[PDB]
Amino acid sequence: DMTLDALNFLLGVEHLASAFYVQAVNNFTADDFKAAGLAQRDYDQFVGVRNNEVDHRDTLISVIKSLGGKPNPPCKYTFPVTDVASVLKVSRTLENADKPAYLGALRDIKSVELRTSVQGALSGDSAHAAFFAYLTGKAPAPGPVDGPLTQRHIATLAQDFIVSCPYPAPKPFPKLTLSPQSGPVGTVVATTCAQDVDTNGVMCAIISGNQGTLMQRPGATCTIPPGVKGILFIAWVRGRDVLNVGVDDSSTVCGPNYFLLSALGDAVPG
Amino acid sequence: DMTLDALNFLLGVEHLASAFYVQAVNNFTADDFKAAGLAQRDYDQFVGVRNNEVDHRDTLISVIKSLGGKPNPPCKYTFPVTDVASVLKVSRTLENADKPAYLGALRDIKSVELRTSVQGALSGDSAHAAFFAYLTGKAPAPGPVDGPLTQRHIATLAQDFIVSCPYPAPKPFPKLTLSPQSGPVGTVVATTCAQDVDTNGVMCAIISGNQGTLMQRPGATCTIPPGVKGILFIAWVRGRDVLNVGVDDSSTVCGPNYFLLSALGDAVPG
Ligand SMILES: [Mg+2]
Ligand SMILES: [Mg+2]
Ligand SMILES: [Zn+2]
Ligand SMILES: [Zn+2]
Repeated sequence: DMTLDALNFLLGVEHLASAFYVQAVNNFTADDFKAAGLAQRDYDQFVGVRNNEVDHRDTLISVIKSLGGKPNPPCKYTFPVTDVASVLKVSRTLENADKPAYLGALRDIKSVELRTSVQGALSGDSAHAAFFAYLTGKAPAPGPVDGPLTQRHIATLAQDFIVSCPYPAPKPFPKLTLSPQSGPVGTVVATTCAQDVDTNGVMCAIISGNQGTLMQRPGATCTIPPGVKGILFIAWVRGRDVLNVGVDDSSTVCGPNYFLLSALGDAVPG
Repeated sequence: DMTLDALNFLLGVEHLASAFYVQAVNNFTADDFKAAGLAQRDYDQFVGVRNNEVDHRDTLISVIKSLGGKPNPPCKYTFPVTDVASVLKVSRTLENADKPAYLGALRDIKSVELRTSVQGALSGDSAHAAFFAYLTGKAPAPGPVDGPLTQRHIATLAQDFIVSCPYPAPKPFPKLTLSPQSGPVGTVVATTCAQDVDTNGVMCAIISGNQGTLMQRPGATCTIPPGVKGILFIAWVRGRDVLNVGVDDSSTVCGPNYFLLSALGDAVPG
């Protein structure tokens, strides 16, 4: 049923993340982290993230089996890892994307006890995201409310890390490149779609956790509007038949991709 | 109904926290934080926490009104604030307690859209907790899964900050003092109840997010068992008629209080 499908979707998310962290711990040591300016405790927490994500994955496998389901296996991955900076970038990207993934999946999970367990893992990924934000100079808590995205939206965020999957996984939309990918309200973002999408009738969809989706004609640019807070997900949608894009992808034509809106807590002088 | 009651309970939690942060920002400046060894970005994030918690409170008020409810007003508070260290201690305490509060309340909230909003705020408080953990030398993500506590358990955690409430709020259990209040597996914790509770038949209840409640006869001491991860909540319960104490307080006789289990990511040399 939809509960099982939601859990298997989260297992796909956690297969990818756990695979990344397991491999990264094997390829990077505390000395590598210290050479990059980090502390022993930061490497230790990184190992803790690995351990926590192995648990998040293994818990989903167990629960799916207990419900009579068939747990998804891992896909084949590719991670753009060179130096410690790139490890932190991939980590931040994965953990930021966890929140909308879990929030979307929780809409479909039917029992109280199951929701409690899954919410309790979301809380953990949220703590991981705050850690990686802080280590990369971004506010660990850039806004009050994280919002959902759909399974296909999450596949779109993850697509550059997936070589192939041995089952029919949620299909991504074309990637939307954002330049720049961070900045304050009023930033004019140049948006480029990986596929030749006709922008006639397209709206920029700025998907926020606190204000929902804000939609505006592109300039192809999208402008960061006032009032939104937290991480933003920017997509192209065709028309406005869908007003709440975070819960309905039926008008999405490119993206979303993440945009790191400036916030109190970002690194600043002094 | 129970949804309204759960939201009003969370509004009590967020009245207390927002009141603390609003007052603390008025009494402490970035220069105070810098004199304590912190950075401008840490003060900025602290202001962001205030802003986020004002939003968490105000959102609950609005939602309760929209459901035809009567939002709880603030209680009268007392916060043990002297220096910056004490600000961070109170902050960490409040944010750590948010997670079980929201997780318990979510068991009672009936609609998909409401749960999405409330889960999205929990995600934010989880990020706040990770920030304050990191600033105080504790792992920002000490375990994989955060677990629930009941409304009365949350009142017990909060009781030292409440002078009075102008409505019948959830009643605390007697405070359980833990010495020490942090340490690794195997730590023997001396536990003292604020009221003269007879320990004949009492069990130590070690309430973990990953393994549930573990119960053992006291020594009055409780020993941290293997296998638990994350923040622990330690209570005295009478008998074992309740096995899952995080969702049923009907056997609780003292506590819980929090215990900061050592974890990868805690401050360590190098
Ligand atoms: Mg994660
Ligand atoms: Mg909070
Ligand atoms: Zn996870
Ligand atoms: Zn809050």
